[PDB]
Amino acid sequence: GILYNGRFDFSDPNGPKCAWSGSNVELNFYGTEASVTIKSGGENWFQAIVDGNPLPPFSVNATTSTVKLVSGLAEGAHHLVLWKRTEASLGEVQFLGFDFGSGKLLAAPKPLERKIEFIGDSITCAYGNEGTSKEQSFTPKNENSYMSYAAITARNLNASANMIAWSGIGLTMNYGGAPGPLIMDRYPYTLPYSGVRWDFSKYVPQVVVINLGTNDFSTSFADKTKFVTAYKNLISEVRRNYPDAHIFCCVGPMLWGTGLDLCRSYVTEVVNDCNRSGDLKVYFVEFPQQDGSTGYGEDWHPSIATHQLMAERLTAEIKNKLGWL
Ligand SMILES: OC[C@H]1O[C@@H](O[C@H]2[C@H](O)[C@@H](O)[C@H](O[C@H]3[C@H](O)[C@@H](O)[C@H](O[C@H]4[C@H](O)[C@@H](O)[C@H](O[C@H]5[C@H](O)[C@@H](O)[C@H](O)O[C@@H]5CO)O[C@@H]4CO)O[C@@H]3CO)O[C@@H]2CO)[C@H](O)[C@@H](O)[C@@H]1O
Repeated sequence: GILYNGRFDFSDPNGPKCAWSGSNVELNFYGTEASVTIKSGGENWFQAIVDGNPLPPFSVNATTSTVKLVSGLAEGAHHLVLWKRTEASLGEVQFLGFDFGSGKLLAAPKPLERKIEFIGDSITCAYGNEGTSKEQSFTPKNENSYMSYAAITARNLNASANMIAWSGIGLTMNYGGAPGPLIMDRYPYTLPYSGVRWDFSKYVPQVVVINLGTNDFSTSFADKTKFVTAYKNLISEVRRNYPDAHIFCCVGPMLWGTGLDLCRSYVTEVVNDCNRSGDLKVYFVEFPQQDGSTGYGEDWHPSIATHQLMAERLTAEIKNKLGWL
């Protein structure tokens, strides 16, 4: 009856729980209106997309609330997507039930056959993408993962996407060397704060996109051996979960100067080594450095325009390798 698109935990009979950016619930209903009850651990933001039209977003902040998603529609069958805009670090969310007024739930859409997993950091979270000032610091309201390069690429390809991304995370270090779990430590989890492990058999993508290393080179440059080994470890893990996946290793568009040259050198070394070792389904993609001609979001993170450029590039790369025309 309902599609739960993402890494969801179903252990609580009161309602499915999720954390990662871009987690979304998708359903068909008959009627004129729809409501949902949401519990949120922090300041999470959502958007309802109803018959293909995105509605003004709303937050549910460290509380449980019943929210009217849409109303006053022509009575009939409608398609609804409820999208978690904000990232896992802003808290787990539990969906406690829908209400359709005098209407009803209808058969759910067929799940998409094409599947992508994205693994990344602030760029894939779409940190700050609805801010237009690079001087402004992070606000949850301005983080719109629906307009991340990852979400846009998935819609371009008629694919579902799981967005396994955490702002500031790296392969060898987090932003500014702040201590914390690194990507390989969070990657195994459905709910990374509470230790609920993800069962990798539940979602086997044909494509994995990795965009990591910005935090490894934006302040103090990571050690080459350490970084290359860490990146290889991650690819090994992805390959062990998904023997048949095409893996796209991506650099850009936030790195600049020497940090960008070193990151490019190290990641292309990783890809070339995987290829020589016999894995021909590991590829490299570079998003050209943002130069200001497409503006900036909060803390210099990519604008929606820059996300759109990335999505055009990445869509064409995946179409090429997969034949996903
Ligand atoms: O609060 C939520 C979340 O925060 C995480 O930490 C955030 C941190 O709070 C931010 O301050 C930080 O922002 C920095 C970016 O990561 C970093 O990439 C960016 O670096 C700039 C650089 O400052 C700037 O000089 C550079 O300019 C270049 C131009 O882009 C080029 O065109 C030109 O040729 O060259 C110049 C430089 O010569 O641009 C780059 C980016 O392109 O600076 C930001 C700070 O100013 O981001 C962190 C990670 O998201 C924290 O980790 C979380 O735990 C926390 O929840």
